[PDB]
Amino acid sequence: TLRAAVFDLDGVLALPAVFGVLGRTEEALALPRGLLNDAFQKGGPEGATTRLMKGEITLSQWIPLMEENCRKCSETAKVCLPKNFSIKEIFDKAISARKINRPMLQAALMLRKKGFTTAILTNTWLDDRAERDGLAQLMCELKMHFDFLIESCQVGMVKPEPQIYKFLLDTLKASPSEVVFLDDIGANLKPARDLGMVTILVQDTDTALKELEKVTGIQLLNTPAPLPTSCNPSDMSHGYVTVKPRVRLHFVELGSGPAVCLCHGFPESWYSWRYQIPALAQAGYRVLAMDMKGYGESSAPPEIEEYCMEVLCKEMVTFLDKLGLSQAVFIGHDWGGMLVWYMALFYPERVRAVASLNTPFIPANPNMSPLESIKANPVFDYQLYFQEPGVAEAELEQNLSRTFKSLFRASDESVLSMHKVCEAGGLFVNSPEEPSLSRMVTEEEIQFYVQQFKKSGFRGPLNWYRNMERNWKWACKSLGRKILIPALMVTAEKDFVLVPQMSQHMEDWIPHLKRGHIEDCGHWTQMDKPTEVNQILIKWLDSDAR
Amino acid sequence: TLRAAVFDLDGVLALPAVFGVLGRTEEALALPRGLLNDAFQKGGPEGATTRLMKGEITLSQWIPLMEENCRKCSETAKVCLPKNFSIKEIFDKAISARKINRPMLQAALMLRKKGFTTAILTNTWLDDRAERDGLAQLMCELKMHFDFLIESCQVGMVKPEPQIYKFLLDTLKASPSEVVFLDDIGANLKPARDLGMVTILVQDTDTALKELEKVTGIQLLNTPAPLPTSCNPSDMSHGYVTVKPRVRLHFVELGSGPAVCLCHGFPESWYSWRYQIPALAQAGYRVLAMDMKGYGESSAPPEIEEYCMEVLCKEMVTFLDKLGLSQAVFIGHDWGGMLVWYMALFYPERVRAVASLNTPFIPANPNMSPLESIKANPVFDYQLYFQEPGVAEAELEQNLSRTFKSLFRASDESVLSMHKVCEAGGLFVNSPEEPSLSRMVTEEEIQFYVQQFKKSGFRGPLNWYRNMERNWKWACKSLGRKILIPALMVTAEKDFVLVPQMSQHMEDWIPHLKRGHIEDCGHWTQMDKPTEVNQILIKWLDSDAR
Ligand SMILES: CSc1ccc(O[C@]2(C)CCN(CC3CC3)C2)cc1
Ligand SMILES: CSc1ccc(O[C@]2(C)CCN(CC3CC3)C2)cc1
Repeated sequence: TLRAAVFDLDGVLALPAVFGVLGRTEEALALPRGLLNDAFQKGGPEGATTRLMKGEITLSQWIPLMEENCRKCSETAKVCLPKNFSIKEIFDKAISARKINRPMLQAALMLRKKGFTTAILTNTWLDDRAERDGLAQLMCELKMHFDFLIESCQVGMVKPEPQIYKFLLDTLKASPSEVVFLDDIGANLKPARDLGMVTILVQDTDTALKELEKVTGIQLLNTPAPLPTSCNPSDMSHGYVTVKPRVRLHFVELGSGPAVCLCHGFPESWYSWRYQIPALAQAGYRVLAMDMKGYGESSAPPEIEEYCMEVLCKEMVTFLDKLGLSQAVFIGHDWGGMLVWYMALFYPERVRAVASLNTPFIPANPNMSPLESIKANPVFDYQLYFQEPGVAEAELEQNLSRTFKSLFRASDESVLSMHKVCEAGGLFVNSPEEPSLSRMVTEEEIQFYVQQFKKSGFRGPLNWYRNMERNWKWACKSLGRKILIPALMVTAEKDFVLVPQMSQHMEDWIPHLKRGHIEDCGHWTQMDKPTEVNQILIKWLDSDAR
Repeated sequence: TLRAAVFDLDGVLALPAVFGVLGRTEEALALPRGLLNDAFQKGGPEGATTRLMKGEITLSQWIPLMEENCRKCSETAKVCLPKNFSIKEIFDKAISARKINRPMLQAALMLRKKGFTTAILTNTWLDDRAERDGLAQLMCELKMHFDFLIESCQVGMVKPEPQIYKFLLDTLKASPSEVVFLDDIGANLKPARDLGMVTILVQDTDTALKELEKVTGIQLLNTPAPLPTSCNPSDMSHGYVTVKPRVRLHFVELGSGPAVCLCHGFPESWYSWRYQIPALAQAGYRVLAMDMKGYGESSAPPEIEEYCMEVLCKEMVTFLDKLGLSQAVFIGHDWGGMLVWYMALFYPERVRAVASLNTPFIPANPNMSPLESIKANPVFDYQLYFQEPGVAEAELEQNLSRTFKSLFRASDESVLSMHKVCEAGGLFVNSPEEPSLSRMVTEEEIQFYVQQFKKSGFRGPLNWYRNMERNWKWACKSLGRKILIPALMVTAEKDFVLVPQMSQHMEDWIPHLKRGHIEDCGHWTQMDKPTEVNQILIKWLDSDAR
């Protein structure tokens, strides 16, 4: 009975096999067959390559040794090496060409999700090349998805030596019969076979995966498209900045590159961006996912005025000041999307680019009070219910698990009408006490939101709605302005509150506005359609925001 | 009696005055005198420039209006504008050319250090240009040094309108007679004068500063070179990463750009880098100043083995993994300098560049036990005193303020002989109970170290020394390697423990090694010689580490 899966790196988790370049180089250079693959394994156990693979020497110390082996092999072969020959040039190109074998990673991910312990066992080197980062980046990406990464150059042992297999079994805490071992080199497979492990010789990925599903009894081939990588809260870097004596802002941070500041809506969390964080960091950005003022680990002062847009925007600028950031790209959803348009209008020098999910940019109407504006739309009637301090807090704080389960649902799973909350006298009046679990969330994900809202409740979050007159007067100062910095509006077909048609006039105030649209997508855009949100954001970031 | 100083931005805190470019452009283009300076102020109060300065319109909306004013002014002047004329091109260049007026900032810094409230009052705009970052960067740098920044485009008021001066006085909470106001425009000075404020018309900086010292009674001109900007712990972004179930690492983070990971020595803190953090961020780097394992807000497990170099280095790699960083440049001092060389030797793919202050790279001697090695040097005898668990902890924890005051001293202030700690039987035996305060530190800075060490004490920090045999065996694995990644060795003349001559053989293992040397510098390099450390590090970072 299997409970562990071990994968090789070269030719298994990463393709084309870096090793395959010696044969391709021989053919491209019309050199005798096997000359380069031979100079590579010269001396076997006490040869240069073994010492490299055991960590005795670095890759840059190995290059001159490989060239000496190429000369010696060529002499015996009675052939001359070409004039402009470079082992460095050949290896630099092979390494940079090698990419993650996506379906092999998907299978390893599926096995782990099913309770398998997974590991990478690889014969690798200590890379000190000026171009070492490309490889570091590949390793960092791959490794996060596995329980263990065992590298020959770190353990001082090499495949096929038996000691490395005994080491592998010890780190897995598994008997050989509980382990599938996948390798593209038959000689490196054999000691795992001799010990009694299930082994798979990997040539083409499809056959290898066919052998893997037959052996595990788990479907790995022709499987549905998996969800993007999520965040385990305890594995994230958590950041804290005091913006003023009583106010601190918490954020989760991942990656390197241009700063991307993610701003959630109501009643949410930094965790609402869980599917975006790993993807945006992988795309070459420094992600800062906020707990907005009033939420999670950020400060939640009780006063209404602490939540007017002007104060919220000023603190976000202070946040950038204290972290030492001259700019960030601001991406918001819902109330976060509203803050994001106002960041662009009032602080354009600090906003690299601006993007909103669902929330359109609507200017202030100088000839109509915000109350008179809510008069027009039946959609926004629940916002009047949010006005009286204490009322909505009580209903939303009454049962947290009920609150989040009732709210966080896909377009076809709705248990809340947000209509005549005025007639009804509550958000959950003719709503179930034990709502079913939406297909968008796990019970675990609901309990995270439940745990976050236990600290401060709903006062701070609901106060974002209690600044109508203040926000209107402040917004009226920007009536002569235009948003001329790079901007993205992402509409959601099935958001029945923030409908796509509400964004129809945006081009009048944002002429160069770029757009995205998600079909069959409800209000909770990030978790409803994560794959498409990621595709839209990454494409726009790489084109419009450095 | 003065207690507040107010400075203008253009022509006062930043030079050359962006305004001065209209006259320079006129002369360079042989256009009628004042034509451009005239089109700039066309319409006065309801003209385009006032609306821009009040925040009614953005800089990009203003450019076309300025061009229209240039045409109208040219028509009246009976002159034709040149063929390739561009207001954008002219203003882009003027803004990028304008730099901080360093001696004016120094004077504002000195006044604030003396208890003055300082402010910037400026007529500025909402910059939405594709090149807005250069200006954002200048504002972010300047603003941090002042109590208030008042911008016309944010307050919707403009100099010379009287309302802005009343607003200034209200934000300062000062009566006009308590305020010096410095401006380069006479018309903008007058309302402050009418109200009774001390005013200074600024033409050349020297005369302006002469007027300022006469008026404040504080020397601001010909003053000594000030210390680099330090860190106020409560104004920093604090980060936390769990590297394993029982271990979390704390760090302070500032800036954007390539990641620079700062690693302190014994018995120190992230705060030991206080003079480096603002300078390195200002230089275009993302600074991550660690609390090393066993220190400050980082975890301090009790076990000795938790502090062997192998485990310490593995956790630093995990730290990079969890933050999503493929690399960082590693800069270490003392024990941090030792970790930094080993990071380069074992994880070169993760180390962008490596730099050490004081600590040389010394390879393991395979023919000598670490005890036998301490036998040779009388210098390292105190390390034998550190071996027995509980002994040094008691003496160092006995009186914290005494511990740090006795240790943290310049080369000429030494109260500790670290000799015959074996003969003496303690680190502080013939040492004063109330050591004087070293010129390197304030009482406040000592109390920060005192407060940090109250959490975990000296067990974790002293455990870094209790892994001699383990570190030696691990280091012996790297005996065939060379450090071939960019490296910097910074020696300190007066460090009597980590002497410069101890670094003499480094080139044998690091051939491309770069060097720096600080004269009249003791062991506490960062606070002993901050200005020079910063100059050496920034120069090396800009040349060798992206
Ligand atoms: C007058 S412009 C405006 C419109 C809506 C608004 O509030 C929201 C952004 C809309 C939906 N609501 C969140 C509910 C959980 C769905 C917050 C705030 C301002
Ligand atoms: C065998 S190579 C070696 C040498 C020294 C060493 O320890 C230090 C880095 C030297 C000074 N000591 C800090 C004292 C407060 C001054 C730590 C560790 C290893």
